[PDB]
Amino acid sequence: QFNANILRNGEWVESRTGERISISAPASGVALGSIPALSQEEVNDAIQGAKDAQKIWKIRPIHERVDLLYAWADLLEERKEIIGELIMHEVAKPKKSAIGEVSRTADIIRHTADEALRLNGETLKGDQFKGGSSKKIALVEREPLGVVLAISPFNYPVNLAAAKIAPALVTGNTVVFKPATQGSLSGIKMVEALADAGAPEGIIQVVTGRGSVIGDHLVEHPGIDMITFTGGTTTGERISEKAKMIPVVLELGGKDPAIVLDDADLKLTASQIVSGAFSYSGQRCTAIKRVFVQDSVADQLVANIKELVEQLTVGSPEDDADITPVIDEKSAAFIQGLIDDALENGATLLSGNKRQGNLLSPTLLDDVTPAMRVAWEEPFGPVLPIIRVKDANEAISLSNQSDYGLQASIFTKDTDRAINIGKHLEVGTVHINAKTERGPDHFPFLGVKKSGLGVQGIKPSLLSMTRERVTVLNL
Amino acid sequence: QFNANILRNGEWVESRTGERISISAPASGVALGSIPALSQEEVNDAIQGAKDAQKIWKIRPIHERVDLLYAWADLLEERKEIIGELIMHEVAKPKKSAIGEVSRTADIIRHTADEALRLNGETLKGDQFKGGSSKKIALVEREPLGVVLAISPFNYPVNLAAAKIAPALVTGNTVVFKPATQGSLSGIKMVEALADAGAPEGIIQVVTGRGSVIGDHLVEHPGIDMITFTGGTTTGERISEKAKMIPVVLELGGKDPAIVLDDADLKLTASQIVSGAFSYSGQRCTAIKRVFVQDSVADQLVANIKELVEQLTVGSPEDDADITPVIDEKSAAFIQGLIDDALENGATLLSGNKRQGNLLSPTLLDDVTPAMRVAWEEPFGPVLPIIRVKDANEAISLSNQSDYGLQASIFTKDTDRAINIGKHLEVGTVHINAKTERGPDHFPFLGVKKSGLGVQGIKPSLLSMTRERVTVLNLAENLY
Amino acid sequence: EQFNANILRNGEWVESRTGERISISAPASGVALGSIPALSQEEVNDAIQGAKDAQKIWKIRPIHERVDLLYAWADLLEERKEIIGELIMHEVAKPKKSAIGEVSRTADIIRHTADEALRLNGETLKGDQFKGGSSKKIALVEREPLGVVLAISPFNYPVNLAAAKIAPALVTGNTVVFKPATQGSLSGIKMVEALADAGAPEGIIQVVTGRGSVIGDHLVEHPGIDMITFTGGTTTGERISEKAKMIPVVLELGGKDPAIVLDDADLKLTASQIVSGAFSYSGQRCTAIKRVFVQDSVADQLVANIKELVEQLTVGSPEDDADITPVIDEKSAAFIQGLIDDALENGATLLSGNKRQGNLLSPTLLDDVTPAMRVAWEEPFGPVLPIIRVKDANEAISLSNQSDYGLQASIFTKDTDRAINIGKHLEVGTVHINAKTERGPDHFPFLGVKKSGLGVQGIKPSLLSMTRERVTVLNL
Amino acid sequence: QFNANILRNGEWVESRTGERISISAPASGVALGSIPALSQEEVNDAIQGAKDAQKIWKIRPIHERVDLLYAWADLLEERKEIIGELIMHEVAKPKKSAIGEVSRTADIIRHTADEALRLNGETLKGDQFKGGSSKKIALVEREPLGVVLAISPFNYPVNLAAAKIAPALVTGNTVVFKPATQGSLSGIKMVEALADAGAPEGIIQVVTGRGSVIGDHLVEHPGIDMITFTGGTTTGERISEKAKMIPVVLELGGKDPAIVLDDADLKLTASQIVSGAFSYSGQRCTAIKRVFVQDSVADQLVANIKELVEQLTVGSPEDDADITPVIDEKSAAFIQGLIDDALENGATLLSGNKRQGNLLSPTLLDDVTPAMRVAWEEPFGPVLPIIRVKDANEAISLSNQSDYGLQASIFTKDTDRAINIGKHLEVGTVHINAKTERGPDHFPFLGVKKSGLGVQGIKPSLLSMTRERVTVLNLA
Repeated sequence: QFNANILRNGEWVESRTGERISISAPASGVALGSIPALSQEEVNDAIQGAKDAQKIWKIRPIHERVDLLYAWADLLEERKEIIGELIMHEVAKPKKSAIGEVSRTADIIRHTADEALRLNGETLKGDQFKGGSSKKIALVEREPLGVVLAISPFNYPVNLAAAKIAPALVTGNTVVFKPATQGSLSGIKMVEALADAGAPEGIIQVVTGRGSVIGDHLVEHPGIDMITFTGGTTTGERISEKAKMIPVVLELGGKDPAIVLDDADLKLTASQIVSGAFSYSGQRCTAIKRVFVQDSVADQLVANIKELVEQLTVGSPEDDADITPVIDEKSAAFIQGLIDDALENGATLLSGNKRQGNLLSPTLLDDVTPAMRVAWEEPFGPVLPIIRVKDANEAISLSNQSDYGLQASIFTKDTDRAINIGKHLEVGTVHINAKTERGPDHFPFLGVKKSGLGVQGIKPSLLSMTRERVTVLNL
Repeated sequence: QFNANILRNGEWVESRTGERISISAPASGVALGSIPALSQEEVNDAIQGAKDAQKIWKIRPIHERVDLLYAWADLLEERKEIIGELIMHEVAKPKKSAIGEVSRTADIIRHTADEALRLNGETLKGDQFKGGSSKKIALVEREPLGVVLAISPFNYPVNLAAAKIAPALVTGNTVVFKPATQGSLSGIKMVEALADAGAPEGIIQVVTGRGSVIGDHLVEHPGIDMITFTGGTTTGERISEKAKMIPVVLELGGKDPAIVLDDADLKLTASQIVSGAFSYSGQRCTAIKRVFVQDSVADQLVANIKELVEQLTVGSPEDDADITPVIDEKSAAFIQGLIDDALENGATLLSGNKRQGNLLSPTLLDDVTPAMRVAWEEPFGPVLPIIRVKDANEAISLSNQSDYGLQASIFTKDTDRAINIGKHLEVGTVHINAKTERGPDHFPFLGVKKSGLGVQGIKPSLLSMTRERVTVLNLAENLY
Repeated sequence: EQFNANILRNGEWVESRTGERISISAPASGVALGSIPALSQEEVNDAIQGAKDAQKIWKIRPIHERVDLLYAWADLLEERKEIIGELIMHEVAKPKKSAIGEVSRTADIIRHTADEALRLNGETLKGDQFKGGSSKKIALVEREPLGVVLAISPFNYPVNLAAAKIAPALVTGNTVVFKPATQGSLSGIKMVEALADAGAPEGIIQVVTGRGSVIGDHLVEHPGIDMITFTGGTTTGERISEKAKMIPVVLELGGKDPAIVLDDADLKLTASQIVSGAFSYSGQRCTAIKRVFVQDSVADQLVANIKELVEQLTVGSPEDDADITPVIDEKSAAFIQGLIDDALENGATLLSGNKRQGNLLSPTLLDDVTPAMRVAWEEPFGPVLPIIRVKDANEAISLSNQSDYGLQASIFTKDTDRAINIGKHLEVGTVHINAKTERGPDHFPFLGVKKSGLGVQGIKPSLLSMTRERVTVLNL
Repeated sequence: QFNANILRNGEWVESRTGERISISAPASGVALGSIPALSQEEVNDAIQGAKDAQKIWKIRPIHERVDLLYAWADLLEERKEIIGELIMHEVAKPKKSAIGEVSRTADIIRHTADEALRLNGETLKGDQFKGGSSKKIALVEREPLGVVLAISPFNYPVNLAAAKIAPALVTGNTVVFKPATQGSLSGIKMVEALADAGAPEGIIQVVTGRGSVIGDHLVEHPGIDMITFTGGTTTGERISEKAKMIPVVLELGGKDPAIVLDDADLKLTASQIVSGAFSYSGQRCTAIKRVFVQDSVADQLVANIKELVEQLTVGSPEDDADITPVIDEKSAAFIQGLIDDALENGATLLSGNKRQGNLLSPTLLDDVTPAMRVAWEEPFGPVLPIIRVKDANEAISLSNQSDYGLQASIFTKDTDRAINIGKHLEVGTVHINAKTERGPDHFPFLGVKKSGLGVQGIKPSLLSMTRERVTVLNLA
């Protein structure tokens, strides 16, 4: 198997404490390896090292740092098959979108380097403001914050790790990197390649273990200058609460509404709804989790959707199944408990209320109501609920009633109204006539309300991991 | 003389609690007037009244929003006499400087407005990124965050209040506004204008009360979408820790250093320091608070500075004096304790240690050590410590040893070295051959470490009051 | 009362040295409105030099001072919108409220121009951003005025298209030699009377007058000129580009904007917009709907709608705000007729108009117009609107792009995604979806391709055309 | 040996005229190869072929365009050993620096493509200007100009070709390309890789022939939508005079001044000046070509300069000598004329005025005056004058009196002072304590006055080969 070490100041080490955590494959239950469970003291060592490595790192010329991201991305790509195999086993992701995770990461890395390389400064004259003297000029550059705490979830163990690391590193920051436990092995092998690519000692520090044990020690630590975090809303809110006096970026849970209207292409609506709701078996923060369909077209759409839900494969990740088993029992019983509240309240089961351990069949539900839990709570599994609506006004109200606000879809041939409906939605991104999604990666990515704080995507990521530095000359 | 009311939902009202708070002048102690003290009922009412008004405000044409700002600024200019003078009685700020405060704010508002109109969107095609879609276009725009809590200090009652309010309203947030209790009667009048200019009902809510009593409910209230604060560093800490899941902008204290080399113009350098440290009796966040002078010129710099300080006038704001009374007797006492510790630890008194009540003679202190408290602690009073240093490297070290990092000044004829030093300083803004200042307001403004959180200025305040709003379309590919 | 105008040079209000003048009349009345000096080749020379000498002292002025000049020039304009207003009404035969409306628009343009220059910012770049580059090098990129700007405006908007070129020139630190149209010099001068009184320094703004045919080529070829901005006919614009040398030339010329009308279009709006767009200021506008392409399917009820609205347009005098007022002159009217008379003879359907009493042409609608007819291509600059019936959008695009012009276009259809896609195939500056064509709002970039123009306009793009990159490289 | 065919519509052809032009290696006067002298009609086919192809090419998704540039650069890199050799023999460019030219070309192309990938549009809203409707929205993208005419010189037969071609194509223009006759073989090979990269038919056309013969027709052809030119000032002015209604960008000659002041670090200065002046034996548009030195430190600078100068290697391009034979005999004689004029007027010869055919020694000249031709005329050869200057004002004034305004250098310890001296200088780019140069290639590059028109550099090229396309949507 894979009994892994962690990177601190350029060497691969274990816990001094000698203790590990076991990592199995969620689909088969089979042993993949282990990771060190690090103490708070080993977390102090990581943080202090990175701090000291940053002072040398910020000084490196900008092209030196981008050359590193480049060398790292090249390495990730030729390891796509292998890092790919690992991811799919570790977190049960279908083989192809798991190999495709590594490629995409490499792409995010280079594009991130490229965009760093053209952050320019700006000059301002004093007198561009009334009063302001004719003879002073402000030179405004961009400065790294210090040490970045980057915490990533299970569902994109490489992509969500690198998308935080890379904009932090290329802008002169150093990183302390905490992968989700399920996902650590893939995080580590990603960092393996960053160091074979010649990364300097201490610039990237990996901390592993008991996210419930070391979690706060990381988030509250004085050596941490900024935090990037992608995960659940609960853990998201605790970080926000327990970090202080530092920039903090959060991308959290979603309950992305799909508003389907009178005059939608129902074939395309159906294809896009399914594809968005059932990708990686519902286990995505950005995904359709809610459909609000006008009554007149409801039956048509619901049959259109049911037909595609029946098409979907369900089985092994090594097979490229559409539906694969969810992450653990915690999750699988939570999903099942959501279908439960729905059924015993009037919901019509249109398809697959089946459960084979962690393998949960693609569940489609009709006649869902405000009264039901599945209407509001992020399941993180392969269950989709359909709500029947009188008009767009009802669809917007129920959209905005969610505490979530990541992305929304509008399906309508009437493009003008679709844009004006979107303005009324309280989310980061609206998608007209298409499924919600984080990519392509150069597009800003954000949620609001309880879905997040801060803005990601290539260039917003770089912008948030730096601050303005001003030198005012007096000619 | 001024028993102010507060604006809730378009109406100038009192508290249902019946209770007021008297505000007397620090220059003497004569009573200027009073301010409502609101309960957790009237605050939640304001937040509700602000949250609901923003649904209509946010859908207004942006051009209508800016006009309210133009109309509000003009009204303030008309009233620079009556309102500028309220400031000088309230926070005891020199008359000319006070009227000048009201002047700068209108400019700030109009320039804020002007920038709002140039807030363009951006478009992105999907295949601008590897494997992305040629037939997708993101319409990226800005969107208001919602209800902004604007908290401001006694420092700049009007200036620093409207500096938060104007960018917030123009981008289509509504505002719940908490002035400093002292400085409230000043901010209130400032608002009277915004309401006179025609402000829609509820877009600007004015809350008033003891701050130590009602401030934590405000900070943690789930109806607030964004906090912007300028005040004491202690209270900043509170806010950052008690808020969560919202943007938070804090502007906090400073121990701004001046570094003076051998190859420096000792007249200009001296003049900049006395201008920047002793302005409004040093009761500014951005102010030269400690000088690191090379000892080869220490004798010469200290002399230059001793002279100009002696030329500063001591008295009442009505009389436009250079040195005015500090805010209250608490502050007065804390400053004296900073002098006494320095002097007990072997510092040199160069100019007036004297004080008359809350009026405190400007104090020059030489041969100050890292051992003395005044070398580190922000006095917020008319005291200036000179610390003799051997070179630039030792001056950086100590400068950087502070928990503060707002602004700095490096004085030298050699400009290449000053840029090279500046890069090594953990501050937001470096001033070559000039004092530190927040102005001009279109310059980015930020402190690092314990000095602040986030960025400001005209443009950067606007961005901080907003978020990306992306719309992604399909494009047709073939008709032909 | 007769306004006997003088022109301003080097801070002084002067006459011609020869004393000779050009009389200027009301086109809608016949009455003399005043006159203008007529200047020698050598008075042109005294203006230009006196502007080169001024510019060296004006570029040094801090930006806020230049901005405060624009702001005070705008204020007086607004304050004078009634007198300047009424004058334009007379001098170019334009409705009263759109005369005043021109002045207000102008004072808004100036003010938005002033605040936009106030926001031009420098850039810094490090050497190693490009591969191989040095990390020690830092470029400070700024913007330097070009020097002396020749601003030439037409009779269309004698104030607005004059200032659209002056205000962005002056505020960035250029000086201006301003050549207005003869018909319109009076108003153009009352505009500069206003810049005079705001406190403009000597030599900053030089007015030159005289017939373009006389003094024009001298002005255009003059080595003292650093940049030209021109608004007028396609003929003159072409000539200017041919004669100008070694300098940025920005031109906005004629247009034959199509309105493309697909079958699924809302037809009461489409007609409403086309009528407002074709017949405003009686068609004498570079940006105007000058030809309609409509699918056969809906061709009949559209043309019926258009015809209804044409018959409600008031015709006559500028003082009573007639929708249609008399064209610019008889030569102007005779060109229009020859275009109508060609269409009539070549087989076209007259639906309305062809009435006239001298200068005052009634609104004219032409159905069944073909590519065989001149009026399908040639800019009439008059109150006539041809309609060309078409099988589908592919033929409309084709026929749109066959024209020499490419200023603006309008696409009327309920299918927005398609209208965008169709627009991308139109060789024009700006495509308007479900709306008429127009130059503004003024912050929108405004330009023609092909024979419609060269270089970009609109508030900001104007600002950039009248400056150039200045670059200081430091070795840290 | 290299009998080049040219590229039309994806086929490799000789001329229909049947005529050819012999190209000889300037180091040895031996035959290298030949090129076709096209007719006016072959130039017309070329223009038409690219006009057609543009309509399909402008349509391609941005990423596809970008992708071709990349494949082209990887092939040029792969090919740097053979193209560099060909540049070396065609233009007598020191071996390594010719290869380096190809490496510089690949870097410029890749970066260009990357910059093109980052061109984003902007949305403007109606009421962003006073009066504007709240309910409409302008989408503003960049649209290609059409067919670009790219004219390149001899001394960067690839880098200065590609710097034009690369951003033309990527933003969706097509290119008609006139390389210098001397250097036409390098270009053809540069283009061979582009075709090998899979450039669709007609997006890149190569026209070879006498600029004296085919140049005028080409520059005046209405199929041409833009011209970009690097060469002499005399051709540049001719081009600008003759072209019309299209954008034109010129990079012309220069006489780059080095100002050396009292506090100058004279070691660094000497170094910077000899490196900047004598690269490619002075056969560069940007290069220090005159020195204004304060007479207080003059004798010392010239000594330092002399040591380095007498230390430059003189010989064949194959041997990587610093000083290589100049381009042709015409050149060698125009240079001889300038030395003679200076000596025959008093100047001090401090280092060689010695020849072997076109192989000239680096000549240094002291005691140069504003009366010698070499004070002013661009030598385009290994000759450097030094002028004794009282103070900075003399330095400034003497700099500006020149017709050229490309770049300048300021040497002094006082960096504030070097900035304000920079301000008062009428040039494109001022370099503090460093030589003049075009690079790094993302930096804005421009001449003013007789030195240029418009702007180059990576991103500014992209902007100069496109224009705004507006689409106004209506959400009400």
